[PDB]
Amino acid sequence: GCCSDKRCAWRC
Repeated sequence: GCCSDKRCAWRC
């Protein structure tokens, strides 16, 4: 979802 893992990263 809102990931730290860099390419599902919408960055919360």
